[PDB]
Amino acid sequence: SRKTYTLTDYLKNTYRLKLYSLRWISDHEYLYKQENNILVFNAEYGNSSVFLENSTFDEFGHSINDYSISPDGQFILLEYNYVKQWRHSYTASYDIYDLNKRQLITEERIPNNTQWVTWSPVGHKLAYVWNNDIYVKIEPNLPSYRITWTGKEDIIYNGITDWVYEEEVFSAYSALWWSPNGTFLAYAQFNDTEVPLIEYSFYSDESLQYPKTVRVPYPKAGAVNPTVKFFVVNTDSLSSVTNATSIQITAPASMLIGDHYLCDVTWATQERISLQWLRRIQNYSVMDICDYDESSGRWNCLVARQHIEMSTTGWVGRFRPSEPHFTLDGNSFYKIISNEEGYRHICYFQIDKKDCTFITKGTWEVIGIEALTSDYLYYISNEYKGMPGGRNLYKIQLSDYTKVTCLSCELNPERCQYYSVSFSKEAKYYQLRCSGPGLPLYTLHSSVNDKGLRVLEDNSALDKMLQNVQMPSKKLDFIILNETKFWYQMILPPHFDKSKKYPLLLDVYAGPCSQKADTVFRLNWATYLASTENIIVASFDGRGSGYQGDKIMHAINRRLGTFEVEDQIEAARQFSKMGFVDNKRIAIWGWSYGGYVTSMVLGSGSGVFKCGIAVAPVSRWEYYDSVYTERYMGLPTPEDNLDHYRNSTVMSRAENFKQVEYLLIHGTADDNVHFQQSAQISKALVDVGVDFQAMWYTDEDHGIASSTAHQHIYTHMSHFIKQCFS
Amino acid sequence: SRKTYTLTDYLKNTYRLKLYSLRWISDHEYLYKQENNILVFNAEYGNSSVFLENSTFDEFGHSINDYSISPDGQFILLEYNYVKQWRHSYTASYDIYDLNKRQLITEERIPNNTQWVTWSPVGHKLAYVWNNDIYVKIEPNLPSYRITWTGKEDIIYNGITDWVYEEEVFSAYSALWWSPNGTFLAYAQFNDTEVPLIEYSFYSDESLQYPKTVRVPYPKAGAVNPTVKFFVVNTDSLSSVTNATSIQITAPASMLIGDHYLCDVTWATQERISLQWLRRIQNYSVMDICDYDESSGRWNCLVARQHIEMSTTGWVGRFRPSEPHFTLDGNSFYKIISNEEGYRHICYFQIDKKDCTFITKGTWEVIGIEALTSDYLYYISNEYKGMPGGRNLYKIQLSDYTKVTCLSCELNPERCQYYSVSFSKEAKYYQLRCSGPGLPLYTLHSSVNDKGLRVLEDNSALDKMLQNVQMPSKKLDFIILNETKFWYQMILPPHFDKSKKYPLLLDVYAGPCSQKADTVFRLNWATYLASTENIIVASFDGRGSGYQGDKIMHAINRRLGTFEVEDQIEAARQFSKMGFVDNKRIAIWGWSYGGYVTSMVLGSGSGVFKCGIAVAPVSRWEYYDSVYTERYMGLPTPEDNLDHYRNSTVMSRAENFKQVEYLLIHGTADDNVHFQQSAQISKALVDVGVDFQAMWYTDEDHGIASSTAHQHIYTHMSHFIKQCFS
Ligand SMILES: CS(=O)(=O)c1cccc(-c2cc(N3CC[C@H](c4cc(F)c(F)cc4F)[C@@H](N)C3)ncn2)c1
Repeated sequence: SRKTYTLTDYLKNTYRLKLYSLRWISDHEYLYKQENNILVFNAEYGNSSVFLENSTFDEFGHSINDYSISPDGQFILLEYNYVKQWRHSYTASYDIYDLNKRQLITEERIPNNTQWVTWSPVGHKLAYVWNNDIYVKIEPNLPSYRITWTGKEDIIYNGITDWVYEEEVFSAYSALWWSPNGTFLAYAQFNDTEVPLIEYSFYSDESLQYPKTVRVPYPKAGAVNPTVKFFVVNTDSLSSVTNATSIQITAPASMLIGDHYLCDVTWATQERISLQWLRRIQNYSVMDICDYDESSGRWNCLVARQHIEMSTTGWVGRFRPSEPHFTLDGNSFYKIISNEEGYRHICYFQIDKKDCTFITKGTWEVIGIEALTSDYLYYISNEYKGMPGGRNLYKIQLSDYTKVTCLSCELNPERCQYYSVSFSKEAKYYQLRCSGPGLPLYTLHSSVNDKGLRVLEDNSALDKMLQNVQMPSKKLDFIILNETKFWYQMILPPHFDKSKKYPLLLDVYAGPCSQKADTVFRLNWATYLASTENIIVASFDGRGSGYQGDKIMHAINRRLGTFEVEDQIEAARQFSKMGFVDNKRIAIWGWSYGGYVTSMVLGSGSGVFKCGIAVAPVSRWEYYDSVYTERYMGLPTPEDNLDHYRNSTVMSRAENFKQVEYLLIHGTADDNVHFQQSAQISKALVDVGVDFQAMWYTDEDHGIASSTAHQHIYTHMSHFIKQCFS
Repeated sequence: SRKTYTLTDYLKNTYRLKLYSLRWISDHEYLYKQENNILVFNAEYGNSSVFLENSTFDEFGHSINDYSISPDGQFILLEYNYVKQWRHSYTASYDIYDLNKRQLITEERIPNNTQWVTWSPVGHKLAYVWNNDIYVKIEPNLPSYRITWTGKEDIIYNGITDWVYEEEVFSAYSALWWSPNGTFLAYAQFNDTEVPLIEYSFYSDESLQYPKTVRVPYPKAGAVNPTVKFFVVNTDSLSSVTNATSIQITAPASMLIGDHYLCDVTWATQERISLQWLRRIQNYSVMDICDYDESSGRWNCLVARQHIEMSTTGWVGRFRPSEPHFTLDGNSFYKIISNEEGYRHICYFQIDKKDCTFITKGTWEVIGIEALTSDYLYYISNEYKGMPGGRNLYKIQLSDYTKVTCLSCELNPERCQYYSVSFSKEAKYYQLRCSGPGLPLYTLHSSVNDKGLRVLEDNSALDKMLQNVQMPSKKLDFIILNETKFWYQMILPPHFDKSKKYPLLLDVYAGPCSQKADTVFRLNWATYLASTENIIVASFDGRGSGYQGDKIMHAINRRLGTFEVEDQIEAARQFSKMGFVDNKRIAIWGWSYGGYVTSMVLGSGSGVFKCGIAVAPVSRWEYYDSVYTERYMGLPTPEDNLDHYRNSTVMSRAENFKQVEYLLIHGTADDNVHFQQSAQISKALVDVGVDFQAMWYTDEDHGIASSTAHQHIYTHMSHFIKQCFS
């Protein structure tokens, strides 16, 4: 009949998904963006006077990438000149516009090439980082006070993360934290002095005669890590003549004995800062809780307020130890930690009592703690219907742990089983974001007794477009192995017919704590392959997968490249038994870690897979970075785990690629998984006389995300699959 | 019927071509190597007592890759620890073995990592370069005297060439020249101080954690060139206490006005050194003739001894100004230079008279002056049968220029049309090397009256094997354009049938002064394509091609990427009208410059070519080196030829690759045509949404010549072609 979801569609983005990106500026109001004008909305009723006219900056003289209003309500920060660096890092330019006097602030402006700017959480105080140094701006139109003086490009970082900390521990460039009322500014300092550099060519525009060598501090597994220091400064007692004292918090002694990280910093009260440290062996983590000493002017990290979080069967936390949530007085906190049963749940801690009390339990896990009031703790979890791929909002009554309510489960069960939530400032209102299996739906609620105020975005437009196009359907379900359920999804072509045999693509990640089998509604390349090309795209969450407890997640501890790949092969066989699957036509592909799994599967000699694609794969663990690799693999030394580092490379599997058709893709400017890794793969396959397909993407990093390269690659991959399959 | 010439054959070298590599040690004798033992032969009769036993060095303790006997006859130099650098450069270790006391000399030995070693042309004196400095060894058993003290790695070169001089001017690492009796050692010094570096990753064995950045001094078109100086030292008057005086020859004044090169040095007598220099605009070259002054102890380059060689229609000489050949007394010389008519012929010059006299003329060219006696000058030319693809040996009578004899033309016309020659020390005997169209044939002759002494290698073994296998035949011929003939060859399948339509591959180089249409017998990848796969591989020499005069060769002066690609397009079209050519199946491929012409041709939107392959192409001229690019293109400046530099890139033709199937291959460690060039091509084709195949070869340079990579690339290319063709 009518038209399908085509490749063009995915690349040219013809079927747009609507969102409702709001930002709460108080407990009663938010701003909704546009392409035109920031408007302000009243949560109770829905009325909305325009916040600031779209005309304000047509004759500003620059494209303005981003906006950011001070909490005072008195100023807008204006981001422009944005120059992307890593995943989160970038530089930019900045002007401050005073809402009151409808007037740009021109003197003492924030310098260009600024790495990071942040308001204080109450007033209009500014902290910005520039050339690796921290600067504070008490009033927007007044001068800046320098705070640190040791900023050195590529060497000493003040208030910002180095490459590895950005990627692997904080997930952010920022490494400064204001105190709740803005007296204190706490910051981290990282030292890359002795860290080796990864170096690679960047070619740029045709006009550049000589390729430039980019070089970045980057610790590969086992190499010299960056050192970290931590400080706090009073932003009220700085003068402009005395340079300014930063107070160092040190230790703790359980970390100073050897290599360590700082992995969490969370303010508690005006004068309590909580810090989490984690040993290089990411087995053992400590929480410190330090009060300010009015008297001495230094910070007391009182012994006996410290909290050990360890693991006997793996690493601490999902990717890092969880974040604590402090009650208003700051004398107790909730954080997610692993059960005695293996499951991640909420513990109630009293700041000077080591024995925490679990407030939630069960064979399911808590994803994140969303909000804390005086009577209710708010959280996302996968409890509903026993589906680890579902997400819902719950509240637990702080005075009776038996009384927990689902706030999202029932609003629309057929449409909505994957939720996320955004709360107003004292949590009197919340936006719920449903994201599947039906169309994304955005709605507004008031907390007083969880009354549904109104629908913010229903995507009815998209719904109207998508009824004249033959969409694929999705199936979530589980298969059993060794008395355990393992979840898996399948994207099914339209008019699916279980009496016909279909080609199957296995879409894999399989990295530690991953989940490819869930309820989110996704409009992507798989949608095209199923709808236009009649392929079954399938993903499977085997051992090492997350959100189902530690017996699963920790099965691959110290053993990457074993069960997770044994399980993906396992999945394939199982689907090929299902009757609707032509086993002469199973393929497999993955990006990143998924590339690694794919490669490792193709090299296994399973005989299951006719062909496969690996995009920007890891090829041996020693090439990837310290913080990530070590988390799961330990150190690549004889005394520790060198042996399995060695025994788990793609290269050693070279000879078995004779049995398969392989496509190896990689961007030359990958700062994350260096091209080196695909370079060693090809060298291996050349060395043992195996033919394969390749494609470098010049100057593209780990996302190969540019407009045209994104289109080129997907076009290229479609061609390879279609040929493997027709 | 029987077996064909298979791919495995070409790659595993199953049909071995026998050579006869001899080295003349005198006028009466030569050494023929083996895998066994160096024997000595007498040219007159052919008897041969073993020179030095094979067993002398089995218990040596190192693999011995090369040998070199002092002229004295008293020593052998033994090369080992060979470590390849660029095309000609390499390091090595060396031991000197005294023939007479049957004993290796072990004190004062030549240091390892030696960059170059050379005998004196008479005694047993040694000159060697180590750590960019020159050392002389009067006796092998005695200490070395240092000559230069300014050797700095990649900065100051003494007695050796930097990257660009090695590749583009000298075609050698060597930059010293002994005087004919060995009193004087002349040397060049190059200075790379302010030369930009090309930088790239080399990955090495899998064990290496971080990729190393190789970085080489490399002038791209328009960049800062290396400066050169010239010196001469007397090796009889060095003491061991006074450090040793090198006398510098400078100028000429017509060169010092700007950038220049040194491009030839040839000794004339014991006390005359001839030098050729060439302006950076390679339009205008000067020869200096400098005599040693007994009195002052310096060198007079007396003007009115200098000889200008220029070009009004292009560049000086083929790739460089030709080498002069001095008569015994040193008061006259012969060199090849371009006609009034445009053609390359021999001029007789009297060292202090400007007006040289042509001793040969005609619509053919002289290739190289082979030898000069008192009554005879010997040379190779393509005069026989008007065939620019033929080579033959001629002698011209010095006393009557009308009397010139062909010595090679007639020995076997059917089999032999491509000759080269090696002469004994006073030219009393010559070995002729016939190399096609029949099988390579090696014979010995005596000069006295050019009598054929005997056949040294007929390759009858190879002939016997090759009569069991369906080989392809080859056709040489010409087409006419613009009232000019232009030669072309075709490798034709066995059992060729003009009533059948075959797929055609066009094998292209087409670079300045190239010749792909010739008489040489080649056993390579085209042989397989024609034999096994029934493909016509054809090559064509259009404009810009050499050995046919300057009308042709200089047609692409200041205009690379024009006529040479228009002419390959033109040959294809003409071939496709020939009747036996399926024009739904014409392909094209090239390496280096040929990769560039290939890409340029595919981008042209000709509509002739279904598909193509480019190996390691140039992509825009500003990316390739100064000496070569500028020779043909001038300087990439607004005042000069920037406009056509820009107007002639592959990238700008990106859009047109939508119409073809493209395969782009490049080695990541190409020091010659930097990867950068293919990286910019792929970027352009991604930018405009054009699909193509690629393959990088990690750590392979311009030859992609290592055993495994060679095999992999040709296999990969046969797959692409087979597919484009069935
Ligand atoms: C006759 S001589 O005195 O020994 C003698 C003296 C000087 C030079 C040369 C000579 C050089 C070359 N080349 C071959 C073409 C090479 C080339 C061209 C190109 F377009 C590329 F992209 C890459 C590449 F390697 C060129 N770099 C050297 N060929 C022949 N002769 C020879």
